[PDB]
Amino acid sequence: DEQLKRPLRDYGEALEMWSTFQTKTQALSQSLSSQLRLILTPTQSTKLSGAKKIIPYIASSYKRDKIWMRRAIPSKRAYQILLCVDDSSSMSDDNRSTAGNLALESLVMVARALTVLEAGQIGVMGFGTDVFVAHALTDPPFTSQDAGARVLQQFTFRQDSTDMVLLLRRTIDHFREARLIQASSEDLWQLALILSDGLVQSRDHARLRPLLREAMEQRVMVVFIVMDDASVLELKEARFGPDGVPVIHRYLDSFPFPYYLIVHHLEDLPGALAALLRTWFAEVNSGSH
Repeated sequence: DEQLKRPLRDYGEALEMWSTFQTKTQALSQSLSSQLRLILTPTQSTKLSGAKKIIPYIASSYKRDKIWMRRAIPSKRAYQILLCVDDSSSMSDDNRSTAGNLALESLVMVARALTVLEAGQIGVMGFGTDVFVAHALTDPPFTSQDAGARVLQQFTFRQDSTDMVLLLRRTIDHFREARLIQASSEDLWQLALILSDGLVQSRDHARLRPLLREAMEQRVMVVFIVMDDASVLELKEARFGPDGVPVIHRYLDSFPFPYYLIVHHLEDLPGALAALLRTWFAEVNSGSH
């Protein structure tokens, strides 16, 4: 907490960032939210049992189908997503890497998609040497521009190291805290989405294993998104829409084990987050297991 007295970004600047990223990602946020709504909607087909054709008059009103929808998505299941963003200087790289910005832009895309969807809670954590909650799961969803500015303010990408072990334990802790709350008024699905740049040497994989093992016993699912790009001003201009990758086939196949999605091109970052989220929502939702 004492290390947290870093200076924040200028509010006007963070406000303009949020607004710019929202405009740049709105198409993808809207598409993704319509895909997640479809995934959560009961859509199982009818089934055959046992063993002139009658042609009944089958009619309904579109009005009535919107009413069925208002009751259709069950509130017994909630989704909790912690989006964890590397707050170290490796993300800034003296403006050379540009990864920090693309990561915040992806955060905006996800936050807007979950808000429009009106299902799930979003939380945001930053991590480097310390770990801070930039936006708690119990905070109001990102409908207001102030709430978006305030999250982006907290990310300046100047911590000097990345301590993945600490991030994992706090993430586990925060999810445990969240499970206790719902035990006293509720099926709860929890996902940590961890974005960072650089390399992973397997010296890194191994020391994460006990915590990841602990997370799995607590049904927490963990996905690492690893950015490693080897220009900057047209990223500024870039507009994001659907890129044609609905799911991560390999992650679907490994569910619910921890997964590393390696993203070599930063303009794929928002696409890759969208695809991971669709995959996860599809998996936690299927009656499987």
